[PDB]
Amino acid sequence: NLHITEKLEVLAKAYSVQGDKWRALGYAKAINALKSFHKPVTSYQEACSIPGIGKRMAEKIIEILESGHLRKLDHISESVPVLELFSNIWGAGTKTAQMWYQQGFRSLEDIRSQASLTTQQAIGLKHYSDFLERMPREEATEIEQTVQKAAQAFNSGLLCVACGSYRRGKATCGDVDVLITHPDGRSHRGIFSRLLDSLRQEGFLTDDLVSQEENGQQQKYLGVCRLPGPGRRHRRLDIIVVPYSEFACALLYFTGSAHFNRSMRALAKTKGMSLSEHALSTAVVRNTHGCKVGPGRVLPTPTEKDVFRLLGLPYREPAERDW
DNA sequence: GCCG
DNA sequence: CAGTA
DNA sequence: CGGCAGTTACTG
Ligand SMILES: Cc1cn([C@H]2C[C@H](O)[C@@H](COP(=O)(O)OP(=O)(O)OP(=O)(O)O)O2)c(=O)[nH]c1=O
Ligand SMILES: [Mg+2]
Ligand code: NA
Ligand code: NA
Ligand code: NA
Repeated sequence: NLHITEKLEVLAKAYSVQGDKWRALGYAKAINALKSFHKPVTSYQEACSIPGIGKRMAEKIIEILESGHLRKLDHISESVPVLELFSNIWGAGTKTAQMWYQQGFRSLEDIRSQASLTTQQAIGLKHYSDFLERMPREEATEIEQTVQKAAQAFNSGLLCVACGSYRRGKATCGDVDVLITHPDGRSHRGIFSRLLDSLRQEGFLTDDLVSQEENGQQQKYLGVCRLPGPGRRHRRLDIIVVPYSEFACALLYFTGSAHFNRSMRALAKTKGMSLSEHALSTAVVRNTHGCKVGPGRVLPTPTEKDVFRLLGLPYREPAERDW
């Protein structure tokens, strides 16, 4: 509900690509609140009443109804669409997009022929369209299975779980998030080397984006893969290997959504605790600015439910975390 | 941008 | 580190 | 005034 959002969503992306992350966050929250309410908004007071919507935002919602158009939109820089185009290249963010624009680049052809690309950005440009597409969850299953098969091939005890949007039950997935760990709490160490080389053997992996294979403590692998046969597109792969003791927090984190994690972490903070993909801690010592000064104590969290419990929150199935 |  | 994830 | 997730994990 509420298509007075699609117009704010435009301003949100504009601010975001331009690097004004906080203002963009504000819009994201407001847009989210509107899309989450039960009835069409038709009153200034009805807008301010909504948490996440202030005078400024409501003031704009008023015009969206009293005018049917937002004057602010007719003043967005012409650079925005190009910044969005550029920042949609994997490995390039607002800073790079703005730099390229300042240098006169206006299209991907300009980037391809004149820009100095990092290894990651070159891969992103090579798969520009594929990286903007989502795959049916069915294909995500095959990819997760492909990774699990290669993993359990050298250690049948390894536990592999597809997380992210997949575990949240979404019909399509941006990429495939696979969490790998081992019940014995030690057999997870230094497996990337073997797993990745195995996946490379069968020609499954096509490009590596983030993979510190010289570090025996590598925690993640971000890359590209493709299943065999016709009609197959290059798909993004995200693999993390975590120690069993961090299984719950890691599973919770990797399942998301990102907004859900942020909300949960923000809550933990208001309660003198801290939550991360590594652990839930209590008695955390923070400064006047909120930065974690003291480590506090790690709380035992053998399951996701324990995390919710310790935070005094009712448990939520992955599908109920799709924020 | 919103909010404490 | 800044940038991007 | 000043936080808005994580003292998150790589890259160069
Ligand atoms: C991007 C991002 C992800 N995460 C966590 C929660 C996400 O579910 C998980 C994996 O990230 P993503 O794969 O980016 O998210 P997603 O799988 O939910 O959505 P998509 O289908 O587009 O891939 O990592 C964060 O905590 N913060 C972030 O900023
Ligand atoms: Mg994903
Ligand atoms: Na990008
Ligand atoms: Na590498
Ligand atoms: Na991912």
